[PDB]
Amino acid sequence: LSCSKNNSHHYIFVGNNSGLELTLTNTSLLNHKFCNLSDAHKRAQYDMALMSIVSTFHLSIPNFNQYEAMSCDFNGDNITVQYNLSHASAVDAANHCGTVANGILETFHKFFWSNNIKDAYQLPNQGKLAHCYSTSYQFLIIQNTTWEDHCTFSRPTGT
Ligand SMILES: *[C@@H]1O[C@H](CO)[C@@H](O)[C@H](O)[C@H]1NC(C)=O
Ligand SMILES: *[C@@H]1O[C@H](CO)[C@@H](O)[C@H](O)[C@H]1NC(C)=O
Ligand SMILES: *[C@@H]1O[C@H](CO)[C@@H](O)[C@H](O)[C@H]1NC(C)=O
Ligand SMILES: *[C@@H]1O[C@H](CO)[C@@H](O)[C@H](O)[C@H]1NC(C)=O
Ligand SMILES: *[C@@H]1O[C@H](CO)[C@@H](O)[C@H](O)[C@H]1NC(C)=O
Repeated sequence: LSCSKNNSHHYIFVGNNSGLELTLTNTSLLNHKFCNLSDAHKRAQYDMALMSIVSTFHLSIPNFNQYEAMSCDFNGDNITVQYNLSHASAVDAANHCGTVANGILETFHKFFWSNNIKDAYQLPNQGKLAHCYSTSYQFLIIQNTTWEDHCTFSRPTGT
């Protein structure tokens, strides 16, 4: 379940009956390291998902040429994105500051959706103060799912 006491979670409405469930968790959903966006249609569903999060959360992601370890999978049109977060220490957070995952951590922290996030490091970048968040959560999961089902993980791939 996304809505478990050992998790932290939030739902974003994006469509008419669609949205994104965001879950900080220690349960891995995707146990492969790849994210196959060879399909231009899948590339488009991936970009739209990340775009909805950035715009809904008014994120400004600093450009540190950094990257969050990540995999994805599709169940029909439903996307699953998993980040394997490198945010355990203040220095890990700093080295993973310019990522969408960090901006999501920033948002969970800002709105008290988790007690397990710290603003661990700040640094000037292009005239703005970037904040880099540490968390003990190992994974951040993004799934396209409905409000009615947002508390239950969807199956990452079909059968
Ligand atoms: C998740 O795992 C990390 C790393 O082992 C641990 O420090 C943390 O307490 C765990 N969080 C929960 C909610 O179990
Ligand atoms: C979190 O709690 C749920 C429900 O008790 C359990 O199924 C799950 O295994 C727990 N998470 C981890 C990482 O053990
Ligand atoms: C994330 O961690 C899981 C479990 O440790 C692993 O199976 C998976 O390959 C990892 N994914 C990435 C993108 O590193
Ligand atoms: C979520 O899935 C529905 C179909 O299940 C799809 O129409 C919609 O575009 C998806 N949302 C995205 C990709 O943001
Ligand atoms: C995808 O998600 C939609 C709602 O988000 C759901 O109705 C559907 O059963 C899911 N799976 C597939 C294969 O479309």
